[PDB]
Amino acid sequence: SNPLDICYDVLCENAYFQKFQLERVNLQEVKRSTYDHTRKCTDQLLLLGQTDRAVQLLLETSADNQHYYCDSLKACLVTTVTSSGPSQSTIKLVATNMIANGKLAEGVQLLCLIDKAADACRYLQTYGEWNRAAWLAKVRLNPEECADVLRRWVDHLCSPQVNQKSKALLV
Amino acid sequence: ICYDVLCENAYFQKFQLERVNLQEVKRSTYDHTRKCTDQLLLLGQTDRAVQLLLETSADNQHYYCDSLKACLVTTVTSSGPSQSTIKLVATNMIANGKLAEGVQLLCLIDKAADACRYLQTYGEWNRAAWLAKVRLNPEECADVLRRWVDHLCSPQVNQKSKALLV
Repeated sequence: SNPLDICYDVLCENAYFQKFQLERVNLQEVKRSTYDHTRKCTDQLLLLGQTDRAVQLLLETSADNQHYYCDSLKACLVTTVTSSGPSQSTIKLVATNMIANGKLAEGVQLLCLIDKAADACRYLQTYGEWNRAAWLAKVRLNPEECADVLRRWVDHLCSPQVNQKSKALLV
Repeated sequence: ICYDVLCENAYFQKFQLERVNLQEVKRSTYDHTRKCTDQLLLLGQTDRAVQLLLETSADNQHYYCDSLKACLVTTVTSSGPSQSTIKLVATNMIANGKLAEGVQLLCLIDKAADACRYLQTYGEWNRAAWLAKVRLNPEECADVLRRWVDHLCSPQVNQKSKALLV
């Protein structure tokens, strides 16, 4: 296939980048130690598309932790929200409200979880987190919707307060 | 209405609906709102409970859980093949100490009878009888009421008159 080397990151193909992200998240999942790492691994897996191995990992919280109810509810919701056709307006409204109130990571995660990554990328770019939005657009999304996000990122990179024309040229 | 458990099912349901409406009219604090939401979700009025769930202030510590619960109540209204894991999770929560939270979920999904026996197993006879009177067709409530009559006939309860009435 002759793919570009991974030393260029966002300049590579979608599948080649996705394979490396899968390998990295597998490495992260292998060496979890405490509760402050399992949550982050679950959050990463919930945006990398792995839905089957995240529910099982969620159903492991101890009966004494204060977040057991939240994790159980999240696992059940993820199990039962696998349908994207009907009953998606209220979920989108809740995600938008959570994003507006300040909780951005949860709203973006939920939006990418249900049916939509482009809107989550747009909200991420609106709040100034361009790197995570670009990474999200590279991982998920068809090569027809990521083009607009990358063009917007290039236009942002051409601002006089950034002066990163070389990266814009590469993208 | 003089006899609580000796009346018809529709009459009892209408009276508890009238009671919960009056309890919802005069909400004052957040704990009363939580109790009213619990009662409405246990009674089956999910449509008016979702709206009442999406009213938590953006400063309370329970906003996230209440926002996640409102979507869950809306999405799992159907009972398909993806319900076994939900029942397993509810059974684990009940066996882990929290009974009301799991009984509520079991009633919400499709299973009033399972919640009724779990309530009877843990000694909540009055609440289980109320649950059986409110929901369930007049074919499974009979077994639940006979199981309560058997308890009422024990030599430790000595409430044989109430058992005769039931």
